[PDB]
Amino acid sequence: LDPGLQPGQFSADEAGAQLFAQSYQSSAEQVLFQSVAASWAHDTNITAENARRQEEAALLSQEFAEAWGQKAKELYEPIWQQFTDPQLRRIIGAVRTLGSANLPLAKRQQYNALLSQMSRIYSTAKVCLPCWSLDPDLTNILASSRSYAMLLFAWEGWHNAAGIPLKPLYEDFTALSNEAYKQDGFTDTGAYWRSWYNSPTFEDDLEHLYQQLEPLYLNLHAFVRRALHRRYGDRYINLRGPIPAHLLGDMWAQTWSNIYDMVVPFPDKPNLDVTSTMLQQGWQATHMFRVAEEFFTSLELSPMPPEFWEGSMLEKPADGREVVCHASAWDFYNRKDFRIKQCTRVTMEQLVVVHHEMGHIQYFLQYKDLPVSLREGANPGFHEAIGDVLALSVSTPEHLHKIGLLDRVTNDTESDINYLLKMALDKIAFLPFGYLVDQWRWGVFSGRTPPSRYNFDWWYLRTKYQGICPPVTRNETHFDAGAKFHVPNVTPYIRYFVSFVLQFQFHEALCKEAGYEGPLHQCDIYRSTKAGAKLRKVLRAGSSRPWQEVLKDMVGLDALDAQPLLKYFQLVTQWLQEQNQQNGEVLGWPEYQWHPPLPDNYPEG
Ligand SMILES: *[C@@H]1O[C@H](CO[C@@H]2O[C@@H](C)[C@@H](O)[C@@H](O)[C@@H]2O)[C@@H](O[C@@H]2O[C@H](CO)[C@@H](O[C@@H]3O[C@H](CO)[C@@H](O)[C@H](O)[C@@H]3O)[C@H](O)[C@H]2NC(C)=O)[C@H](O)[C@H]1NC(C)=O
Ligand SMILES: C[C@H](CP(=O)(O)[C@H](Cc1ccccc1)NC(=O)[C@H](N)Cc1nnn[nH]1)C(=O)N[C@@H](C)C(N)=O
Ligand SMILES: *[C@@H]1O[C@H](CO[C@@H]2O[C@@H](C)[C@@H](O)[C@@H](O)[C@@H]2O)[C@@H](O)[C@H](O)[C@H]1NC(C)=O
Ligand SMILES: *[C@@H]1O[C@H](CO)[C@@H](O)[C@H](O)[C@H]1NC(C)=O
Ligand SMILES: [Cl-]
Ligand SMILES: [Zn+2]
Repeated sequence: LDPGLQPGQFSADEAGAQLFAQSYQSSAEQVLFQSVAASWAHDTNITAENARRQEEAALLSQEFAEAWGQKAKELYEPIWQQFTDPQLRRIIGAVRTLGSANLPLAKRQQYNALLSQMSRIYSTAKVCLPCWSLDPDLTNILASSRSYAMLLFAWEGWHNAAGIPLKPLYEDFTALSNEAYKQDGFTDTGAYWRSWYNSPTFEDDLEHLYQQLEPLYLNLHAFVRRALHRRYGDRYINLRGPIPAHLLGDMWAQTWSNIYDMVVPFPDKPNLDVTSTMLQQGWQATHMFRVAEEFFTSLELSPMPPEFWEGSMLEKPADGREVVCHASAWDFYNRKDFRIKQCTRVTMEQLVVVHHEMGHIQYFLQYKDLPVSLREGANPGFHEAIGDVLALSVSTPEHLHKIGLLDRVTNDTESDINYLLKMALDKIAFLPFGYLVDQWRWGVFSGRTPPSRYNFDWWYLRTKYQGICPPVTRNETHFDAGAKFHVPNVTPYIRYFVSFVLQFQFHEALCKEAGYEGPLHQCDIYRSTKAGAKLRKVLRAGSSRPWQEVLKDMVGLDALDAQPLLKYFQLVTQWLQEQNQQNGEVLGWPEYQWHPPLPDNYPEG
């Protein structure tokens, strides 16, 4: 460690801790900057050399964390929890947790190489015709093909290509990760990940939310299954069984927006799939990001700085460059450089993703003057919810009209059902998936799911919660959890489930603050500077305060609450229930063992 980055000496008490923290933050930004930079260089240009540079940057970060980590424990270990300054306790508790820096050097090098290689496998995997990338090739197949056999080829090829080679590495990663966090006092890495919500009842609280939400999912599921049965027939769809996992428009069946075509209840009302209008009008990536930005500035939030426009990667490079295409928002921790890296495609769903990523950026801009340790969400679900809340307003038929994407205007019950059904295909269909991913990982980290049961337990949870089944046989050679980005990229998922509940709590409060007085699902906060100020207060707090109290200041309640989501969807919740009854549907999938047959031609599309 460079001498300037090393910790000096400090008194063993709170006034020393504060000087410690200032000295730390001074050196942290440089260490953060070089590792973010090196990750950026790699993820926008996947090369062995850039992987090497990133691993060295990560080793440097580990050196930094050990030095300051061990000094913090030398002076402050048995007194930091009684400090008067609550932000200083948060800062100190963070520095004192070493994580992977608890590993000896050799194992640090093993760990960093495992992360690099798992990331490279996921982001460079291809499906070859007897070759397609995940983004855009396989994604567009999953979204637009209605050929059972073709969808099957893409789904199987992707899961086999990404997952199978990842499994031995994921096993070794899990062991080293657990060894590292066990030395910070956590029983396993999952306990560490859950501690970020600072709630002793986290898992029970989540289960209680899901119980309130599940009936909405079960009714959407049965309604969509019926539509699928009309198109693919009784041989490929079982009306009392799980839905084959490749038929819902998305590689993970986690959002069903792309089959809106087949389920739209009132096709004579305005056509809410405005993707074609975007293409007819010549929308490109940069337009999408400029339209998102202007929503933020309409609220008197900040525009994207010039460094964002000059540095960001907003389209997949066409110059023969391997990149990580999975969207991300980047804080370089120098208070100046903030970027998005998205392989943006011209679709309405991608326009919502653009807002989601820009919501991350806006957070970074508002708290860039906090101590680096407090530059994060009040919890990770907050950070994930910011852009989604704004996109809730953007998605309304009235707002789409304002921005030229929906010429025809209506305000009637059929049009509302259409719109709420389309929104539910994104927000309701996602809830079981957002909930199950880290149930799987928590069981792996705890050891209840050994490698011998990685896929058995994944599909147990996929069937239990999502009511889907794999369309070809799977065994423990397959590692289908590894075919989802966040798993090999070692980044948690429960934040998205929390965000999907939170974002409707946020939406209700912002709409009220803007003075909006109609149905919650027709609120558009565009140009509400009062709504903007209320959101800005949340953004500026970073993690300086407990998320339960930031929440109460914003929405008037100190807990996650499903009621705003339920209120938003109430009309289509009622309607789907009626429709399923009148069709004599079975809610659920009591033929839990059922899987579809293979196409007679298979393999062939
Ligand atoms: C789409 O239409 C709905 C429904 O409009 C209502 O029903 C129609 C059949 C007509 O009879 C309308 O004249 C009637 O208002 C609109 O929702 C409604 O919005 C108004 C405000 O614009 C609400 O009235 C307010 O009620 C609050 C109490 O909550 C009072 O404090 C206010 O002073 C004001 O009178 C009305 O409650 C609301 N209805 C429902 C069921 O929420 C909606 O605005 C419209 N959408 C668009 C985009 O134009
Ligand atoms: C599109 C979105 C990408 P994201 O912005 O959430 C992305 C996922 C990710 C995580 C680690 C490394 C690389 C990427 N997260 C980020 O870019 C940010 N670092 C989020 C952040 N949160 N606090 N500071 N930053 C996403 O993954 N959504 C879920 C629902 C999904 N598509 O499965
Ligand atoms: C696991 O599966 C491997 C892949 O074979 C393909 O998938 C299996 C599940 C069957 O559907 C088979 O018809 C496919 O060819 C097999 O090579 C392997 O032997 C299977 N068993 C084990 C223990 O790995
Ligand atoms: C990609 O990385 C290589 C080093 O691995 C570098 O020489 C090259 O300039 C990079 N390409 C771009 C477009 O940055
Ligand atoms: Cl999380
Ligand atoms: Zn995000």
